[PDB]
Amino acid sequence: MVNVTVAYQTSAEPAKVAQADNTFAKESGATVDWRKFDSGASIVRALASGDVQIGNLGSSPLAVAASQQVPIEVFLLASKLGNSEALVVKKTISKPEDLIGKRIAVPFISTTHYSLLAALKHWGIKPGQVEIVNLQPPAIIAAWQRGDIDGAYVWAPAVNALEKDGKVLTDSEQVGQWGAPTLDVWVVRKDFAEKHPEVVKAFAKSAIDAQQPYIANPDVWLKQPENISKLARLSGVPEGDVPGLVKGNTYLTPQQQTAELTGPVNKAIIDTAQFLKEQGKVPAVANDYSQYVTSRFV
Repeated sequence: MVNVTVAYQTSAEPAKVAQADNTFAKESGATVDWRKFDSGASIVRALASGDVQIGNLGSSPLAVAASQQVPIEVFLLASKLGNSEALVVKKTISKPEDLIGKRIAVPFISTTHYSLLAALKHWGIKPGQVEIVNLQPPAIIAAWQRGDIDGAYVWAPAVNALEKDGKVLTDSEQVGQWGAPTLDVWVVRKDFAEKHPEVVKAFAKSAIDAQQPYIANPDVWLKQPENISKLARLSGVPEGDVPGLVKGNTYLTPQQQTAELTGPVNKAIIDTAQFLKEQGKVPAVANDYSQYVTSRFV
């Protein structure tokens, strides 16, 4: 009997159908404790302490973890992040320079913290000119409802809660085009990968398999009602928001997973770590992160 704790996050993406279906548990034979985390920083800490063995990390928490030499490896990609996450601001904030003096929330060292700093740099705004406050997404929603913040760079469900009365100022598809793309990945502790490699392979298989029908034909996948309801439930968004969220990322074929895990992801960590160091968020970085990536489970 194998027990495994999987840290998941509130993305509405096609592999959530496998989570809802319990496919990984059924195919691996393991007892799977799916634990929801509000953002990636707390997942890194749980990975490091051993409380979580498989976790969904954004590329920015990944880079932080790898620079701290946490013994984890990316073993597949969840998605390439696009306008599924966005900077949403009070409607009176109409142009980037209106952000100066305003109070903008992000979860600390998340992909949207990283994307905010990259967007500010692109706009020629020093980060200190904005009151960047660190809040978890549920607290961001509550702070927005009470008018205590002027905006936030967030993912689902907070991005959809805020956009209902706010304005999108930029998004992570644009920030990627500017030269600061972000990724969503799955990582595994070394000791778990050593003891239970077939369980790790089963996890990767269940996620990759679940995304392929969407990749093959997004519109056909999105009109299957059970695909939409499973994503709405696990992410916490209304069903009407799911299609735009799903189409706000791109996903990988098995061939693309192997290709990405053999070079591109390493380069992504190198570059993400470097920008985080320039923004003063990590003290030291490396010129190579090949220890933190593997294709052997796909």
